[PDB]
Amino acid sequence: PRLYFENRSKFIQDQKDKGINPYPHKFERTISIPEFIEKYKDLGNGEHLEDTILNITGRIMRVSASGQKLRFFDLVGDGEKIQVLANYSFHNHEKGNFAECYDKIRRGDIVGIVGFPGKSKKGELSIFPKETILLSACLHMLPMKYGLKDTEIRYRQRYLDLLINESSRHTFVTRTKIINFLRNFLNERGFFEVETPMMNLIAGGANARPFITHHNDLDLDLYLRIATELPLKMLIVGGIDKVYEIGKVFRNEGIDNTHNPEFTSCEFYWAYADYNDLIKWSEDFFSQLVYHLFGTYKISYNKDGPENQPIEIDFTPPYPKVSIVEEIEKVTNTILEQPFDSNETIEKMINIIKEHKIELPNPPTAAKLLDQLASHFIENKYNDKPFFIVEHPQIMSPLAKYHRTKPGLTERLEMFICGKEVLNAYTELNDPFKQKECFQLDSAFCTSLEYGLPPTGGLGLGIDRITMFLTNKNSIKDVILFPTMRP
Amino acid sequence: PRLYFENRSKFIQDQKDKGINPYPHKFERTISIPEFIEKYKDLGNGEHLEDTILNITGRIMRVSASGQKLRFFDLVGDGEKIQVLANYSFHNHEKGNFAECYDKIRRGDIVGIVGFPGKSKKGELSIFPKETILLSACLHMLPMKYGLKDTEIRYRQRYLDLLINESSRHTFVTRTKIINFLRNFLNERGFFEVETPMMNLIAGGAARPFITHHNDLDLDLYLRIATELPLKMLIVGGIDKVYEIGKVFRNEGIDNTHNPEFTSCEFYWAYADYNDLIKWSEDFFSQLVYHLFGTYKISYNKDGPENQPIEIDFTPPYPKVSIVEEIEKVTNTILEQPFDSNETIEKMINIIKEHKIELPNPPTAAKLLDQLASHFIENKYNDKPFFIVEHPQIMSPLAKYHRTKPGLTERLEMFICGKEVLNAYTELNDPFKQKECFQLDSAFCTSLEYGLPPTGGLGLGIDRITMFLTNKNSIKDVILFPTMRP
Ligand SMILES: NCCCC[C@H](N)C(=O)NS(=O)(=O)OC[C@H]1O[C@@H](n2cnc3c(N)ncnc32)[C@H](O)[C@@H]1O
Ligand SMILES: NCCCC[C@H](N)C(=O)NS(=O)(=O)OC[C@H]1O[C@@H](n2cnc3c(N)ncnc32)[C@H](O)[C@@H]1O
Repeated sequence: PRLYFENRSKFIQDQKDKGINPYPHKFERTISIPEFIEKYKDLGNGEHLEDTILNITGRIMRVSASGQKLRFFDLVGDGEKIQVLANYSFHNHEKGNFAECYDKIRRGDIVGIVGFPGKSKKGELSIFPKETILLSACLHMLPMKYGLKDTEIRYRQRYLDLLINESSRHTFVTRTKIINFLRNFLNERGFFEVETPMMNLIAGGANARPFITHHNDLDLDLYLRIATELPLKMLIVGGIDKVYEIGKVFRNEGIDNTHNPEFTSCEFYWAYADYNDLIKWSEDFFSQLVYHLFGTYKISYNKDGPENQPIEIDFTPPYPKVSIVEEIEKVTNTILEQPFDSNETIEKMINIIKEHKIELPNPPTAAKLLDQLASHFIENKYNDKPFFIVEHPQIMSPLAKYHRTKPGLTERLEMFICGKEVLNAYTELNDPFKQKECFQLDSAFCTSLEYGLPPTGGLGLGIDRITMFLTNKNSIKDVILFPTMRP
Repeated sequence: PRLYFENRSKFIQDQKDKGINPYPHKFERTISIPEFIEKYKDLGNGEHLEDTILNITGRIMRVSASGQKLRFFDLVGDGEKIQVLANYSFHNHEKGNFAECYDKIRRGDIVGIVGFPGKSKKGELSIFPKETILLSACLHMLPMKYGLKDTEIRYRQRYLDLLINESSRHTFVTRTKIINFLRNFLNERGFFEVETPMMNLIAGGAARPFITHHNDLDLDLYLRIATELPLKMLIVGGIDKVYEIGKVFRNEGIDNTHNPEFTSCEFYWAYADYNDLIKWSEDFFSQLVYHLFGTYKISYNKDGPENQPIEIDFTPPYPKVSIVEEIEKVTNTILEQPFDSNETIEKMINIIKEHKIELPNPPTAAKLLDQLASHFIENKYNDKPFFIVEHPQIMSPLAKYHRTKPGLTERLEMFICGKEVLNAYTELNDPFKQKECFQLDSAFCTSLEYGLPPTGGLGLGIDRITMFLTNKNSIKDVILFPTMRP
């Protein structure tokens, strides 16, 4: 109970009162636990290297019952494990009673050890101490091997999740491996990474309620970025022809499984590229990244929870392209004539929505009805492959350049994986006269457009959702180390 | 005037009325201007390769036609330039009048060229067009180099600065190279990059905060002032070498080593102490400078490019100066502990008054000690970087107590020309000794109660390091879009 904490705390003072330092300043270890496993895993059973003295550190995770002369522990570090085998005959009795010194050790204690490497008779690789020193004590009782499935402890105290549940470490290692692979993928193709402001006087290139915060001395209100699209395109104007940013953005809406207040986005802008360049980019990149992580283009994913049978997602390129308006017009068996915000085709969409018992949009704007219609009739089209929804109407894509053969449409693409969007890209609108809100946009961006934005293609990736799919998670809370929670 | 803009706009609409697209969608180029220069730079003077046909794009930066059949242009991309030599005799009259088509071009227009490589008789590397298309017009007059030394246009329209001042490009390339070098340097050493949250409930981990309201939780959050706390929690969780490079926020005054957001890199290194962190700083700064410059000694105009430069040598080791001992030596006073006693407080206020230092208005001991070091120590060395070390425990509430000198901590701070670029220490890991767990929050404190190994942490100021390494004396010159008033 809380008695355990009280008792370990008082134990700590007792050691201080005997002039022992239960938190020493520095311990020079010679080798990591992984390095140890690598160098000594091929020893023979019962074999010892009793003249090779090592200093090693780790956390005690298992304490097995005292024999008269032998003590056994599990020691872990960097997500790996060796055994401690403390034998009375090898103990340097000059530095204290064997029994009392190893009786102090508790599960969760961090120790440093002076000893030699060797194996059990049974063959277990272990370090044989001569001396072990407490280095930092764990004052509470740690959960047991499978005792930590309570989500709240894993998110409000992720150090425990990282210590107990083997998988979580792999999940965040895989997250970093993905961001590394993305950085080096853009870097090898001549792209140039930059940092643009988190605070501005306007929210950027999407639609979302912002976070407001007050700069005091300047007595102004600033808004957290909802995207990076605008300053990065300005940098394209400045002749940084391949540019990207990997960092946080903020959107002040509701938490769910695919949506967190702050999330990690990566945007890139690519001068003289277009829609088709970006299609191939996405095919290239997801296929290579999956193959880089798994040795295959096929992975398995628990779309409907770990309680249910998973599905196979195949990242083999090319992926399918589905035209949003045409495909809605084909599934619904109706025809939507432009303008899409006609009174008549707005009412046609609203009748599709009422007839299929689909919820209707808070304001029934054409863009929001088309969005809802795609959400119900397309976005779960393919669940065994990523696919692209393409050629969105101009009324849904205020910064996408107009389609070069299909009037009213844009050269835009979104990629979906199990029906959740991971990717948003288009041929960038670069005619300042056609960006008709220059008469969530600001004059600095629009003015920059008048200096000549070359024909460019831009892409934005949801890093969190991609990580979810590649680490078999159903909630964004499992790929963010410190998800934000209600108290 | 603005008349130039109005006329360029009319020109655009007139091309559109004549069925010409002045913003085509896609131009498929064969080669970049850098690749062009690298590939044809050793052609002979006056030589041509008119049977190898290239597509290339760029920004037209010079438009000095001369002759009614020869037109000369400057073309830049990716920071490099070639000449465009448009000769009537190579023009494809089938795609439009030569003169008519080339009269349209203006300084700033982005264009695509179909042509062949060669050198002029003078030897100027050039693309020779058969066809030139407008891809995106520059509707404004571009300023020339002289025109852009106004600080405000460089900060308010950095695309201009990046187009006109080739200094600027180099600066920002250098900042990215610095961050690359740092990421690679940590990764090679076993370090694990993570992201920890930008908004927290606690004000921060190390100044006033930015407040903001989270709507879906009816809550107020604070932008992080440092990454120290969650990263130490990752050490508790067994990520024994961890780091983060991102923005932190400080709601304070704008001065040219101080911006509301700036880029920090903090790492935590389990089983390392103060000494490991000194050695790390020496290795990193020496190797980084050598990586960028092929030497350890750099020039830097501390007072601007108008005054004389000074030399900084980064060859290791750097000097270590112990703060209180040094203040005591210069002031010829003895500040004995506790440093917040009335007695020593008035010694320090007497020194401030006697030397006419401004007094820190909440005159705490920590503030005073800080003001004293800033006045007597912090610009001791300006020819070499140096460390101020062993700060009093009262200035360092998360630094582990000095293992031999009572009342001090195992902390270090590195200064270059008297501005601090990193702050590091042996970490305080005894929960009982962090005497607020009864700036900090309960989450961090409890996590200390689960066992923080002996650890050493370090924080770097990325912007300031870049300032010194790109010869700037203002932070706004190393930040692409510094915040200004409208
Ligand atoms: N120039 C073309 C588009 C540029 C990027 C543009 N700013 C944009 O599309 N942003 S976006 O639609 O928000 O897409 C960002 C991606 O990030 C992900 N995303 C978006 N909102 C969230 C939220 N709320 N949580 C998590 N992930 C999110 C998802 O993958 C999106 O496709
Ligand atoms: N456990 C060790 C401490 C970790 C780092 C500690 N959190 C810290 O010192 N944070 S910091 O004070 O913000 O310092 C980080 C560095 O950032 C730089 N810095 C600090 N404030 C600013 C401001 N405002 N602008 C620019 N650069 C700044 C300076 O180089 C500092 O040494």
